[PDB]
Amino acid sequence: KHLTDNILQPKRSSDFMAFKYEYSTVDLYREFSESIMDKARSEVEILESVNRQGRYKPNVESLKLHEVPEWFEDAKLGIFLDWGPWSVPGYAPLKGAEASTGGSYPDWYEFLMDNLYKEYHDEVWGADFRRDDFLPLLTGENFNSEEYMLLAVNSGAKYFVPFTKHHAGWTMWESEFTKRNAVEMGPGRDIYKELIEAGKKYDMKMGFYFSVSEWEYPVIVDQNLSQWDPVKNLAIFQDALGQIPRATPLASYFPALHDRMISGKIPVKDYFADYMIPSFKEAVDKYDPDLVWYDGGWGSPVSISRTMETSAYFYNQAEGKKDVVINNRAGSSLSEDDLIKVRDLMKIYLSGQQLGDYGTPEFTIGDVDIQSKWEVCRSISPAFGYNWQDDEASSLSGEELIKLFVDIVANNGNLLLVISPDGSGKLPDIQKDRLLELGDWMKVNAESIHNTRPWKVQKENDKFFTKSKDGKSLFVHCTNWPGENLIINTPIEEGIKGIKLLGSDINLQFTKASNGNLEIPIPKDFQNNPSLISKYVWTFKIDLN
Amino acid sequence: KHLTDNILQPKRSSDFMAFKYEYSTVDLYREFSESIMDKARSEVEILESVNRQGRYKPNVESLKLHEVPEWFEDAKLGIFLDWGPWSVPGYAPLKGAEASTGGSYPDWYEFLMDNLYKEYHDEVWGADFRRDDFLPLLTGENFNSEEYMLLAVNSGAKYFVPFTKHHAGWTMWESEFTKRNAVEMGPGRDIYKELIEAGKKYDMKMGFYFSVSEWEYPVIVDQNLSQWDPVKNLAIFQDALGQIPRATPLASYFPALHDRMISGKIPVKDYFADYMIPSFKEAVDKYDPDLVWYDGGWGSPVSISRTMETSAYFYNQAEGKKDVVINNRAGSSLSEDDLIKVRDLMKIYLSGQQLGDYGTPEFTIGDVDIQSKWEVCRSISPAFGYNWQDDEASSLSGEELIKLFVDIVANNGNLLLVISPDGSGKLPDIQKDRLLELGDWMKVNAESIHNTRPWKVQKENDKFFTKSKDGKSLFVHCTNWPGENLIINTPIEEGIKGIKLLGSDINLQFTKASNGNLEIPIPKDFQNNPSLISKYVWTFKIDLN
Ligand code: NA
Ligand code: NA
Repeated sequence: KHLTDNILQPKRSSDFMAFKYEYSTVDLYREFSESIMDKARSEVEILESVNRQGRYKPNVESLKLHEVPEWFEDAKLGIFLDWGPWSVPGYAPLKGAEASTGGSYPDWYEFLMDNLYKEYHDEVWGADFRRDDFLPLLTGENFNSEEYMLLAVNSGAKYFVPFTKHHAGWTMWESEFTKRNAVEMGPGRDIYKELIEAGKKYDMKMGFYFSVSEWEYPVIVDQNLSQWDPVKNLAIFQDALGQIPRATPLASYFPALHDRMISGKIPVKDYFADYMIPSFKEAVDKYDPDLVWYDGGWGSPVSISRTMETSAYFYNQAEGKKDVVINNRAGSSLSEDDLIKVRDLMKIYLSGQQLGDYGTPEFTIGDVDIQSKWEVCRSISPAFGYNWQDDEASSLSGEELIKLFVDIVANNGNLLLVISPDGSGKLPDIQKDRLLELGDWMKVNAESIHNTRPWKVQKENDKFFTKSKDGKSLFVHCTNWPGENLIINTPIEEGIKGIKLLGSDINLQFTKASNGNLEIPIPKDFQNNPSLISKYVWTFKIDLN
Repeated sequence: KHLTDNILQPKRSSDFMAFKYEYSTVDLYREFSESIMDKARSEVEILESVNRQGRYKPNVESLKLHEVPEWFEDAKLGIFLDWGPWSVPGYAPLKGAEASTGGSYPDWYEFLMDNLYKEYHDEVWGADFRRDDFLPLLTGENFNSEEYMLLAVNSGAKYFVPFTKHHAGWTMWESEFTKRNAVEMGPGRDIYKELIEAGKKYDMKMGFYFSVSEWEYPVIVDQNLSQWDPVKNLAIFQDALGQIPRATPLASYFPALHDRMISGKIPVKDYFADYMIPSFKEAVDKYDPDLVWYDGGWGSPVSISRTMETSAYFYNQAEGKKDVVINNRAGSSLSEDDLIKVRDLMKIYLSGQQLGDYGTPEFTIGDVDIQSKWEVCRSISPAFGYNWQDDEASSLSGEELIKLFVDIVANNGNLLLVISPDGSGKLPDIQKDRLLELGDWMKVNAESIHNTRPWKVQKENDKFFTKSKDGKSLFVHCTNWPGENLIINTPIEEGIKGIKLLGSDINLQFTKASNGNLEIPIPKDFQNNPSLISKYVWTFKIDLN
């Protein structure tokens, strides 16, 4: 049904024993809650003071004055490291479980194991195997931060975004605000510190991926919620993050249900003020990222989540130090009344999406505005997170990946390419292969990608265009080998100085027909094996007067 | 912590395999939903026509005019048969899991196994053992309907109320509106029909216990609820019945989560109109009960649940045939506005409790109005439903039960005594012992209980009074043996014709002291061993002029 005898399929160990962390949720309440809330209050005061004195205030109009940095316009390619406890089971259906994005989500396994993936989980892992039993299996024994960074450098990428904290709240950094962190649970290392250090050594821009909301969080309450509640003054905070209907804002807390879903999380009174804001601040202050990649901002509107304050802080602390950027996932600017009207009834929803420097279409590019900056995120397959089933049949070829990349870049996009390791931190050879092919292609063709801008036309048949910033170099990316002759129909107004195929030093002949078309004879010597010069896509650089 | 080697503790069998009912929820949608909704629509039309033409209308003012029948005033003792799939595990904590009533609830195990009782369940039954895996174990191999009816008769009871349908929706009767019924699942018999036939044979008034709401019900919907929903047009209806915060009114339906919680339930569009009303009507029409014992009426207000229509129907179909009664659990008459104000903020809640013929204090009697009719429900322990742990330390003695019963009856109450069999249908010996003592007491003393009314004084020291309905007999229930003389301080205005101790034919002489006290010498031959005549409580019958 779901359990195979395939060695590649991660499955329950014969030596499985329940993971009961040193501190229960109640232990954390008794021993750490007051300490953390005290620390949080002092950190939030500091952040609020920075914003009071700073250029950027926590409001849409102030934050809108921030500009996309040159480096982000220029980067074109980033690497998105989708690694966390979900990497251990490494499962989504190959087909039929797609979200509205068109992607599938192995990286939602921690949540979906109780519902959509429950049949699989029960057969492969066991009904008695809880979410947190994946944490000790996230060993990282094969995870080498510097090698991942070198892989990204070699691929042609210009930024690297680790999944620093996803929806179940495990932090890749050693945080003072949670024990659900990479040092205490899983690999026993500050993975983010290692990646940040590697990024500095290889001169790579570094992101900070941060889920605003979490699926469940233990909170301190005055009144209990039902006559059945076993533990006074604790409940479980839930917002819209899970998407499926749930109890909101509070569910009754039951240790035998909840503890092994929330190991390490310290109860607080106010999820946002006492935990989310100070942990954001901590990571920014300690690691100094170039980019914030919010996610999970649909949990609560920003009036509640207070992400305009984290955004203002990020920009203010960067002033005079570095150029930084934020995606568009902080959350909604809608009022309670407009959120009600959306539920009762997309037009109104989009009117409330007003925060961030760039758009983030996911998997499906769709109807992007090419006049503004955007970034599409996806892996080589539909899967966000490792899928042990992913293979040649399910994944883009190197060829397809390169052609998609070119299309993205011509249309003003960046590609944020997801790579998804297994529980040990090993990258599947198929993903490594596609990175190698992209990198090998970029070694020849990168000047037509990095630091370019859209042209007046993006596409002509099988050809995609980019231009240099100054407009004096036009790049024609042919996704089919043009053979004996390259003909360009789109009018070129300026005089032409010369033409070359990237990967060859030889200057090409060229003439303008009277109808305006460009004719470019291709040397016979290239026709035998054009892939020797460049594989899959052949890029011609046209120098203008 | 919870799994013992005690043979009395019900636990997972070594031969366990998942119960996957021959009809899945989706099968029932495809194969039965249309037929059930066809029948439902016709039955609702018929019910509405009966109410249009009948004396009682489905509104508070009309229903209030219905009076408690003489038989219910007279009955004093009923048997409440708390038997269902929960009887198999037979568990609640002996202490510390009490509800607001003061009772504990083994009969909530099907719901609480996922939260409050989850540690026990996981250890004793297994996380892979689902709610519906209890249904095949409800064998009824030791359940004999005639014997249960005779147990009620011999105990002195005058009505018998089986748990015909509790909160998870298993019906004791063979229903065309659900396959979660006693013929298709569990004992393979129409249990209710057997009890109804026995009740007719032994001239016992019969109840119909009916949970208005159910914890979960599969419903047919136009739009799905999330991008993760695997099955088009099905969802799970939930209201306030579960008490703990939940998704309401709809949860996303996931077969691997829900199917083994809702085996047998046929999806409908409108839980109330397409299932609740017609199933109520079916049982009333087929079995002709004398009493409706609503429960679980806190799920939805009556504006939504439509229980004023089922109440009017019950009265109307009985009118001119038999005198019938309804408890006070149909639900709330509050408006949406008042329900909101209750949630934001007991006074308002009680103002909306306006339907029914009598009050139903549960376990805790509290400050009852003795001028109106009331009925307390409880077992001999705090436990509603079988608790394998219940023992002499946890349970009222026969002595304590009889004294409590006398107190109830002197104060205008009925006792609806809960008896709780195990999964096979066997009654625990401790419960049998208490029934033996109560029945032996009633064989001597029942004339002082049945057909009586409160007197002008209810209690004088250790003495409780009742009077015959005709006013010609006063019964003095002494909870301590009076010894050589029975002295009654309360004035008796009427002349006295004769006095006897029930259980003895001896006519007792008496004098009035000058202070007015009645002085009744007690024969020497009673003094050594008065318990031979009657145990625990001695009742003197005073015949008046
Ligand atoms: Na801006
Ligand atoms: Na009435």
